[PDB]
Amino acid sequence: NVADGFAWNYYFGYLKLVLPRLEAQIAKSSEFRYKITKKKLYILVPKTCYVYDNIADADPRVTWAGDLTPCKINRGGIKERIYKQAVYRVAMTDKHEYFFILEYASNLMSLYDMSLHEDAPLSRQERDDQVVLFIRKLREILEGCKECRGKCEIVPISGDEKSKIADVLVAIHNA
Amino acid sequence: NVADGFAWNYYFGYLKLVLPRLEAQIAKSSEFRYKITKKKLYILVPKTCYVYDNIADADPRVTWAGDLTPCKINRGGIKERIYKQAVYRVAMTDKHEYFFILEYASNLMSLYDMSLHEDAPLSRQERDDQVVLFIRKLREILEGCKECRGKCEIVPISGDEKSKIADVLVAIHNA
Ligand SMILES: Nc1nc2c(ncn2[C@@H]2O[C@@H]3COP(=O)(O)O[C@H]4[C@@H](O)[C@H](n5cnc6c(N)ncnc65)O[C@@H]4COP(=O)(O)O[C@H]3[C@H]2O)c(=O)[nH]1
Repeated sequence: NVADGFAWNYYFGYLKLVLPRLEAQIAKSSEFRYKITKKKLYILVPKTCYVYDNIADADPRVTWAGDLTPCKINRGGIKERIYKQAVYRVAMTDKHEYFFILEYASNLMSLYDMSLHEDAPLSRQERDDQVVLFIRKLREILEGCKECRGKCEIVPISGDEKSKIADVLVAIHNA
Repeated sequence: NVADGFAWNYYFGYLKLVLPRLEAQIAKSSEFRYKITKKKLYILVPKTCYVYDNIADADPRVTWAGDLTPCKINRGGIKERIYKQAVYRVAMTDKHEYFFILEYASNLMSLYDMSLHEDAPLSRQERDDQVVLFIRKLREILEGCKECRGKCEIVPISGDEKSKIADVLVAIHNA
């Protein structure tokens, strides 16, 4: 399944690079080192494959707050390729605010684009199926990785949970 | 074929973002705005799927010279994700000196790591087959894209051609 390649590539090409470094990148963040309590990356996976470039456009309670210190890695001929995470602020009631290291699995944007291309390499139904398999395979990879296990949460978001991202994140935080 | 996903993803997730911006990013570069004469990106594809992080380790004539002006693009929740190309100096026996925007198709590193993993979802022999299909599919995709067609070159490199990277680049430049 094409989902298998996307899951393995998100692991080897991103999570395996950034997750073993995650606590150190947080410790270097003067703004966020003490505002992020659980040192974990939250990865949104939309079942619809609808990735939002600004997560506040999906749920306005989830607003971009800042960058973590970027990783700089020599990779594929690029000296000091920049790997950058985002911190989002979540406020559900007026009583508590939360700061999450948060992003979409952005390679899924290519699955969306594939299903729209003129030659139709992927139907919309096939795309939905592959997102399900992507979640399953990525979780299986992470569960077997000693360097990455426990440092990230895969968060599937259904189409009718678009405006509920804040609720889901705060619930998981309070597990 | 898993190679189809890698080809579509390298196109939609990278080339379609950076190639329309490449001319402006070359023009903004203080070091290379005049040294890069043809405004295009050369993509190395190793048939072995073995990517060198320093291309000079394969062909000593091809040395890292600097960064191009990086693109900043909001992407999947990341504000101003950084997309950076690399410029390589190529020095031949004629004493002629060239500067190329050059990189590996870096998602192929994941395909290599897949073939080596304890739970390898593909064999080393299937990896070879998949790199061939990646080249073919990426060519077909780029074939049909007006904004990207003239702005990049796919450069397959076999194991016994590692030390001939400079020859191929300079030959294509003089096509
Ligand atoms: N939040 C975040 N995610 C990243 C970053 N870099 C990669 N990722 C994610 O891992 C996927 C695979 O990365 P790859 O490096 O192994 O292949 C990359 C790589 O081959 C190329 N590419 C993307 N950004 C690049 C860049 N800045 N430089 C060189 N190549 C780049 O496009 C491919 C797919 O990009 P993508 O955004 O769709 O998917 C990424 C992306 O979801 C990053 O810096 N920040």
